[PDB]
Amino acid sequence: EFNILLATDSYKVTHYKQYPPNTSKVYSYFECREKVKYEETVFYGLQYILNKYLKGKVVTKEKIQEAKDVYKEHFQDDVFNEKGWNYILEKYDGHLPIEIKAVPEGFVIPRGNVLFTVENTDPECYWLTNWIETILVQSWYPITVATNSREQKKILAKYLLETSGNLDGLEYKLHDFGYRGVSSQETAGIGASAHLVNFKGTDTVAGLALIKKYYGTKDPVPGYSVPAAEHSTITAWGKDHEKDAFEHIVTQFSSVPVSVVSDSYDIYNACEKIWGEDLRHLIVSRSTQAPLIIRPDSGNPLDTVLKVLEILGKKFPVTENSKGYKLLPPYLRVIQGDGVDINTLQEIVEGMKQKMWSIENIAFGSGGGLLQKLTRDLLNCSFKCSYVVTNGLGINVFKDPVADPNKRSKKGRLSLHRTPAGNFVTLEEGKGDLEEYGQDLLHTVFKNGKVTKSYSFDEIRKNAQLNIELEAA
Amino acid sequence: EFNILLATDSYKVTHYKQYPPNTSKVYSYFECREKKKYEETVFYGLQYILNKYLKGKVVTKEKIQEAKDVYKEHFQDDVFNEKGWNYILEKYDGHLPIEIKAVPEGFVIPRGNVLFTVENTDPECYWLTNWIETILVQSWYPITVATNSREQKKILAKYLLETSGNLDGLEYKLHDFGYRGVSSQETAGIGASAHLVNFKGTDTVAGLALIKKYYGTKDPVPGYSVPAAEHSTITAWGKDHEKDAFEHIVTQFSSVPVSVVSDSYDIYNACEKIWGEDLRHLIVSRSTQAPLIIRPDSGNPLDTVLKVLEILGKKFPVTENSKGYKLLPPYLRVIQGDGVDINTLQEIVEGMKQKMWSIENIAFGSGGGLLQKLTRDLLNCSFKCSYVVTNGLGINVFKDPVADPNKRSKKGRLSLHRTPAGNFVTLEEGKGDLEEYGQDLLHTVFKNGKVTKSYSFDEIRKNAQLNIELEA
Ligand SMILES: O=C(NCc1ccc(S(=O)(=O)c2cc(F)cc(F)c2)cc1)c1ccc2n(cc[n+]2[C@@H]2O[C@H](COP(=O)(O)O)[C@@H](O)[C@H]2O)c1
Ligand SMILES: O=C(NCc1ccc(S(=O)(=O)c2cc(F)cc(F)c2)cc1)c1ccc2n(cc[n+]2[C@@H]2O[C@H](COP(=O)(O)O)[C@@H](O)[C@H]2O)c1
Repeated sequence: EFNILLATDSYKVTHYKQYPPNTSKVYSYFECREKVKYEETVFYGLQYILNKYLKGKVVTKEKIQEAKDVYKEHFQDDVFNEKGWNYILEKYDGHLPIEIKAVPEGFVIPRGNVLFTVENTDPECYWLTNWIETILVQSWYPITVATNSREQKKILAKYLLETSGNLDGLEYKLHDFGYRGVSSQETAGIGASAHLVNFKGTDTVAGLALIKKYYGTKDPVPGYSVPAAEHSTITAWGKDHEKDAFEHIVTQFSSVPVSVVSDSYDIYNACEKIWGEDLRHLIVSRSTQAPLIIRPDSGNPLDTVLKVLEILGKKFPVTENSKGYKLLPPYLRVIQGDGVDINTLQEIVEGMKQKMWSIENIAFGSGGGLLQKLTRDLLNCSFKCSYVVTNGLGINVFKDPVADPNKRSKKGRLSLHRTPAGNFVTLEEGKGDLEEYGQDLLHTVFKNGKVTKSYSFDEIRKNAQLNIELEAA
Repeated sequence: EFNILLATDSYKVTHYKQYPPNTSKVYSYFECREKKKYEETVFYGLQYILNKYLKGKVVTKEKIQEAKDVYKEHFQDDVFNEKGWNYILEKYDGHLPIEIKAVPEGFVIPRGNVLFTVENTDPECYWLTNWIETILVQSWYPITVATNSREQKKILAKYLLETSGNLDGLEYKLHDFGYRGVSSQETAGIGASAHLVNFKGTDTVAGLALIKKYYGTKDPVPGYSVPAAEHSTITAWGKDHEKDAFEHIVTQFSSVPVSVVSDSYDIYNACEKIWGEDLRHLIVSRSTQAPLIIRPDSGNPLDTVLKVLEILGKKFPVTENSKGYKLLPPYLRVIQGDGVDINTLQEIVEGMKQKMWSIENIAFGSGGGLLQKLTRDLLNCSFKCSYVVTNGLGINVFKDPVADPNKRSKKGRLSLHRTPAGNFVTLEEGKGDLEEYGQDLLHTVFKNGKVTKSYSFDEIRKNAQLNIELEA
């Protein structure tokens, strides 16, 4: 079972002895520190953490003894604060005397603003604020996934709108393929859930259950998929029977959408001779609601897509849409599910545009690019102390490294407000109390072991919408 | 609870309908595919997955119904294979009719070799082999962490030996700082455990319980740490009182090693004036078993390390070792715990050598670089079907994309052998049965819901040792 006493960086076990004597308050905040890309971030994921790890009775006698025994060997010494944790158990029935204020999940906030704050509600538990820094900082991941996913939606929206004149099917244009390419099962659920803030297509099943448990949707599920082959279901038929494989598969799924990887041996042959000639009759007979979706999976992502499109364009009846862009017949589509990240996604859609192909024709699948190739330094997600009370006196604290002004932290009690022009501003040094910027936009989401405010997955999605989607009014 | 029926890529739910009819076996393998540097990989992590996710009764009535309900909505259709899963429940009491063979954990294997294979043991469960591809492929992570950590140990070993003449304290030269920088709690435990295959220093506590539960060590714990400050424990004293913070901290931990971040306001002032003059008397009196370990945390990693060393070298008595490199007094050391990955680690030690500073002086902490900034395509960890039996006839199968020969897969039944020169070779097309190449190095680790062979963390560490360590 999880033990919050064992869920922090080792050195933090020793920090209680390091604060100035008579410290009664430690106050800390989390921001996506400012540095041309990623100017605004989607705040998402804290609610998961609060519910799974921080709420209720997270301290027991058994957990204290367990931590005590581990740390004695781990430090080769008795530095573990047994007394502090026993106080929490006895005084608060194992509930954390902590208050956390945060912006609503789904909110899109410019870099450099306070996103959440943490402070102890009991003087005895001054040391507790930064004990849970490590676990709270992991919110960087759902935040970064949601933001990076949304940034890709922006690109897709722009090119779909330009090449087709609408945003139909936008929420199915970037599909989650990252299940095998992430570092764990838990990461898979968290990351997939973060992607679903922006899209509805996912193969990472783990995301569904997490959303249902911690967030909730009106609909039965937040994400969807359709049948598709893998290399094993093609190659198993033997190299000489790839056509037999294709025919069986499209026949088994004749009335629903089906995607078929076509690069096991020769993508260009499979498109031109097998799909385009041998099995063409089984494709042109398919309903608009059940297209064949051809998936290339190798080579240069842009070059392969362009060639595949030129091939299908010569074997199938291509139309020209109202914007002048070429469109495959509605029973035929393409998905590129290899080598896709935010950079290559941009290169492909731009390349398609230059060759007069509508983005209607294509969908994208992304795995490691979507869920694994992200770090905490992408958005500079950072947790710092800004305010302490020692000897009854409030002190505004901060770091300001001489060789890196970018690592400067904010001072004093923080608050988030609207500016007269409708933008966000973070106020420091308790200045929010002056009431010149209206009310603090942060909400208390956690206090004394209880989750005091939460958001449905439907509300989060609403909060995270694009302006171009909002401009459908 | 965890549901194996819900722990696969969505489209795999539909694969049981796509295999050739009359298919009784699907046989797949895992490799770190060679690319036209990481020429060898540490195999570690499978045993965790086997025990946590695959063993025992992993199928129940409720789990089948739950998946049926989820997939009906997820697909807007009834594609879920309720029959197949029910068969496993009734015939084998929810145990997976699967056999997995694997190279022993800790083993260091060149790229392009089979590391494990998976196959079904019951004809009806042909579809099951690749159902569990997704969960098994995630072993790429501890493999890649263990491998990348080991390569960094090679670099540290090389420079430590060259500048000091020995490898003393090597296993404490790269400390795990990655807990806050990883994507989740589970990843934290997995990654920290992989790093501990090569080193003994970690602040990612989660790794310790994972090792104890799934692997085991003779010693109480596999990893260690010492007291250290963070920015909050310094800054809380107020800007004008950094010295008070430093003094109080080194005094609290006078008898044990202590590390103190010194760049809150001005790293160069702190070393030359505060540590180097104001509090110098509290440093020079410390035991060799309890040094102060100064930590910079900003600026160019190499440039700051060099300047700090240059500062400390002129405020403290520096000796010159037998190899000619400069050495701080035993009560004073440095740890660089910011901006460290395998690339910058190389640049830092090389830079130190240029300036005649021994690697004895320095330790490294690595966080995101150690545990997060890694991907599956670093080693090209891949899982492919190589052999099936249809109509009673086994056929060798494989992919070979025209535009990327690097993605070509291996054919037929595989085995791993020692070459006459003592290296490694993977035999394809069942050629291992000819027995010209000694015994298959893969062992059955999993069969029919049971873990059949396990390894202690001690064995794994022994297996993954450096050659240069074996040379001593
Ligand atoms: O097809 C796959 N799923 C089914 C599927 C079919 C079509 C669409 S659609 O056209 O969006 C669409 C959606 C819709 F809701 C409704 C619709 F009508 C259509 C969505 C989904 C499928 C395919 C492949 C796949 N995978 C999961 C991992 N993989 C491979 O594994 C590797 C992982 O990637 P990385 O190496 O980068 O980490 C990579 O090679 C990658 O190809 C899944
Ligand atoms: O000191 C820290 N721990 C205690 C400690 C003290 C000394 C040594 S030693 O000299 O190896 C040594 C070892 C030994 F076994 C025995 C000995 F005698 C000596 C090891 C360990 C410490 C410090 C910092 C720290 N952290 C955990 C995250 N962090 C920060 O958080 C951030 C995470 O990094 P990324 O952004 O790259 O992801 C980064 O700013 C990073 O500095 C931990």
